[PDB]
Amino acid sequence: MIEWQDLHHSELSVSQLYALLQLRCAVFVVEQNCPYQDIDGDDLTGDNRHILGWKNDELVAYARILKSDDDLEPVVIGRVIVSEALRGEKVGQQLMSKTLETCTHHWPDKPVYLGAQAHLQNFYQSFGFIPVTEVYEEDGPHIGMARE
Amino acid sequence: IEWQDLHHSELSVSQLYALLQLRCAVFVVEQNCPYQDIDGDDLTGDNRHILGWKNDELVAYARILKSLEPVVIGRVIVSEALRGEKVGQQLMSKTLETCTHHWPDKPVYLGAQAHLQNFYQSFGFIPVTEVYEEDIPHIGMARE
Repeated sequence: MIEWQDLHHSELSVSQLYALLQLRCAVFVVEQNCPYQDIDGDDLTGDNRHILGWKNDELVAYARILKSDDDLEPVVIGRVIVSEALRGEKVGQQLMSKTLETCTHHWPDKPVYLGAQAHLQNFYQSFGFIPVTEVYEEDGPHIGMARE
Repeated sequence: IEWQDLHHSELSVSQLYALLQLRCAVFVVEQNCPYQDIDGDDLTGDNRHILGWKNDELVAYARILKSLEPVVIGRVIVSEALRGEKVGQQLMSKTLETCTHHWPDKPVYLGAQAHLQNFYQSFGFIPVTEVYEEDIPHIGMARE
């Protein structure tokens, strides 16, 4: 019984912001062994939204949506997370479809781009994405994908 | 150089993003360490954050943790643009003045390394620990 929140960045409280960067750090920095700049600015600007999956005051799912650069290019999905205690069990499919329902609602008549791993390709292709890119590397494999 | 001294309840959404952003930019990308900087110590108890501002850009940072056990200093940062000229010595000057004000006659502990030993030692800190590696030579000093 995960509650979902589709937050424009202006609605984020201090504890809501803390929870999603801490979970982003825990997954993309710590567990994925990648010292990088996870906190890049793109979170509190423009019409950008965040989607949070909560399981009893625990943030167990997250994705952010970039609408930029206030230019022609598509909707960007990124930072897609399920917390490791809860994986292999339909929640990732729930996060994605609700995040596309957000892309669909807010900006219909705009496709959705998404940067991904190579090994995650068949899971995003089950949501309507197709590779728009050659396989390349950020840690030892990425493909660029887009929907509609 | 505007300085702020905020109990964690006074952090706005923008002040919270900025100090984590600089902390990630110093302790994880620059020092090449993939650790959990956002560690759950920032928004609890009487813990406070000391900020130094210059043109809508956080350039000096330190953190103060509470709880029967001593007051702790950590996360000490001078952004690279401003390093090497007096910004660090005076950050911990607010930061020890801040301890001395809320917790008067209460001993400051500072987790540090070693290379900068003489730096922190210039403010009253004393080795309490033996050197060990962490995430990287370390030592735990203390003041008063």
